[PDB]
Amino acid sequence: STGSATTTPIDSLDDAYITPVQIGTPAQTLNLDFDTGSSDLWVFSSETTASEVDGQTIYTPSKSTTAKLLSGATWSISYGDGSSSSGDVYTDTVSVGGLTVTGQAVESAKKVSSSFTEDSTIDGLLGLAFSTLNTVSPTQQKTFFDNAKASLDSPVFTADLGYHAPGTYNFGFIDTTAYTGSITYTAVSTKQGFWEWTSTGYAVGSGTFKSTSIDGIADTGTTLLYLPATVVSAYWAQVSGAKSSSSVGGYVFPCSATLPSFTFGVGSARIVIPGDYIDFGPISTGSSSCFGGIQSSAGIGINIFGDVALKAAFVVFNGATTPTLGFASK
Ligand SMILES: CS(=O)(=O)c1ccc(CNC(=O)NC[C@H]2CCOC2)cc1
Repeated sequence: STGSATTTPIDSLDDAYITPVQIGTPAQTLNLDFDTGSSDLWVFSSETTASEVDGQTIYTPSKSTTAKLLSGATWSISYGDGSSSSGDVYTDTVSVGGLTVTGQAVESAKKVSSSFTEDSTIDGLLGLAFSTLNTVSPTQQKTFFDNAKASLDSPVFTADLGYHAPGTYNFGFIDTTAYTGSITYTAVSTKQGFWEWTSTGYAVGSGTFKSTSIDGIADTGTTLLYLPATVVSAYWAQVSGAKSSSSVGGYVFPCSATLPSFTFGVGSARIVIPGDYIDFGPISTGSSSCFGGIQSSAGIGINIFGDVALKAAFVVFNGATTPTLGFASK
């Protein structure tokens, strides 16, 4: 089997991407944030505290003839941005782009943090990291990819995120029309539950490539590119008037600037992030200070190849017995 679904930026800055997901019988279609940095499929629901729902589409398990309460199971997750959600668990039929999993754990939110409530466009998350991070207790549950894997033509999914445009998530096949050149594969560590890999280095604009190992995660659920402070300083030093602002919470730059590109290494290959991809617009409406798309990881504890980086590539999440990541230009 295979699946193919379009992923659409939630706003004009590509702050996140939503992909329609069919849940239950008859189908209830929710727009979920596909997150290769977490392992829970959770949704706004008929159980979510009413005051915490503000425009999201909800899953109502009582209206699904295939929904089953997973008795005694609860979940609770806290994300790197400080947001959180928790609730109980159903199993139900979940389809993405034509690919169907029966008995998928659908984590029904009873509580969500303010950032979730405040974002009307995201109806929940679909985690695509390794199932070892799944928060369901007392019986840990499998991701949608882990449940689908054995049925897929090839045990892979691919992320093809658009810059200011829709893109695609494919399951079970590699669309050889979707990228240029060849796919470079690189080793993955699953020891922290993430798609964790080591970049071979970077370049700023037309600058010379610096060969240096940068361990980090491929995380579709994080907007920006978070890298060591040395690398980030080298980038923003090339932008007149750029500075790190403690009050704003990262590097800002004059909105009048033309940003340089950023290149990262994948083995001997190179992925180039155009400068425009690094512009996240005014810090506040009407400001001439713009927020940068490359930020320090120093306060995180891990480097994160988020959407800014991943949207410059066609990315293969290879779930073979030994997982690997693939990157191609496009
Ligand atoms: C409420 S929301 O904006 O829809 C949302 C979606 C997904 C995550 C998962 N990503 C994440 O935690 N990234 C961590 C990085 C960003 C900061 O700290 C480092 C968090 C929040």
